[PDB]
Amino acid sequence: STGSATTTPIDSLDDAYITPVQIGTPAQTLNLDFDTGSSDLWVFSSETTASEVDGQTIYTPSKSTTAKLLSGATWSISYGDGSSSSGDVYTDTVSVGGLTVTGQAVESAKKVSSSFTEDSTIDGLLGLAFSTLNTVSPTQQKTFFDNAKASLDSPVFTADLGYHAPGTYNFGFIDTTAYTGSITYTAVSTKQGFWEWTSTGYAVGSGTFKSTSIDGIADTGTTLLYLPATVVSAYWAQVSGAKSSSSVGGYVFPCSATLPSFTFGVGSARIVIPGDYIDFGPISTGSSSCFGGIQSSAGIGINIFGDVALKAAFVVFNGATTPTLGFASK
Repeated sequence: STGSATTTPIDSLDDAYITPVQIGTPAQTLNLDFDTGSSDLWVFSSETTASEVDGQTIYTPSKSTTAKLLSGATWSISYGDGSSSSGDVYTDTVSVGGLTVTGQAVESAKKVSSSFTEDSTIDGLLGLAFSTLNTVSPTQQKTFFDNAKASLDSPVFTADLGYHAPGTYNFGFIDTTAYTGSITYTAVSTKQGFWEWTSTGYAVGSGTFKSTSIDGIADTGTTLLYLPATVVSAYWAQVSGAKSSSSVGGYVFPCSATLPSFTFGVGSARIVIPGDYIDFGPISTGSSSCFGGIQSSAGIGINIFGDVALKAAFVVFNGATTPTLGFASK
């Protein structure tokens, strides 16, 4: 089997991407944030505290003939941005882009934090990291990918995120029309439950490439590119008037600037992030200070190749017995 679904930016900045997902029988279509940095499929639901729902589409298990309570199971998750959610668990039929999994754990939110409530466009998350990170207790549950894997034509999914445009998540096949050149594969460590890999270095603009190992994660659920402070300082030093602002919470730059590209290494290959991808616009409406898309990881504990980086590539998440990541230009 295969599946193919379009993923759409939630706003003009590409702050996140939503992908329609069919849950239950008859189908209830929710727009979920596919997150390669977490491992829970959770949704706004008929159980979510009413004051914490503001425009989201909800899953109502009582209207699904295939929903079953997963008796005794709870979940609770906290993300890198300080957001959180928790609740109970149903199993149900879940389809993505024509690929169906029966018996998928659908984590129904009873509570969500303010950032989820305030984002009316995101009806929940679909985690695509390793199932060792799934938070369901007392019986950990599998991701949609892990449940689909044995049925897929190839044990892979691909992320093809757009810049200010829709893109695609594919499951079970590699669309050889979706990228240019060849795919460079690189080793993955699953030790922390992430798609964790080591970039071979970077360049700023037209500058020379610096060969240096940067361990980090491929995380579709993170907007920006978070890298070591040395790398980030080297980038922003090439933008007149850029500075790190403790009041704003990262590097800002004059909105009048033209940003340089940023290159990262994948083995001997190179992915170029155009400068425009690194512009996240005014810090507040009408400001002439703009927020940067490359930020320091120093206060995180891990480097994150978030959407800023991933949207410059066609990315293969290879879930074979020995997992690997692949990157191609496009």
